[PDB]
Amino acid sequence: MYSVKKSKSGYIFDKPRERIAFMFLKDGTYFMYHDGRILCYSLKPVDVSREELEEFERTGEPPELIKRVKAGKYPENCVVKELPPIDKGLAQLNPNRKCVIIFTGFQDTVIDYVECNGETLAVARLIDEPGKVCRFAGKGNYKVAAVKLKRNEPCLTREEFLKKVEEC
Repeated sequence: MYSVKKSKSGYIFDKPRERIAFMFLKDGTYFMYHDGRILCYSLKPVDVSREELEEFERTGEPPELIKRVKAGKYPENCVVKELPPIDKGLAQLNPNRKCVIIFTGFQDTVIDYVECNGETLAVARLIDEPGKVCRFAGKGNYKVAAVKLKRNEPCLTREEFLKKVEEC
């Protein structure tokens, strides 16, 4: 089943490598969807009602708009972006994957992440320019790698990250 977070900010429905979010932002409700391979989100607000979001919360069935997006039937005014492969250095650990986008202050970013030894190991990449990468290991949330990427803060080298991966 999806986990559900409901707040004044919106509704977020999560699985290890999938997220459906409906965010209450300037002038209405915006949606974002991603799985392991595709990200889709709206450039204009969409009409998805609180009742449909509550029915998703209760039944676990996504709203019809999301089922159409999953089937490749995209609404007007949306962006569709292909995601980079799962980070090869983490692939053996079955990592989680989330995307963060402009709705929450990020240039569109994909993060692969695991918990190991009481620490988060995460690799964040810009979706449009996947060579821009931040490798992170620390006590914070997976979003830390995306923040360091946003702020041009130095991250771990390939070699240091792989050594941290070796210990689990």
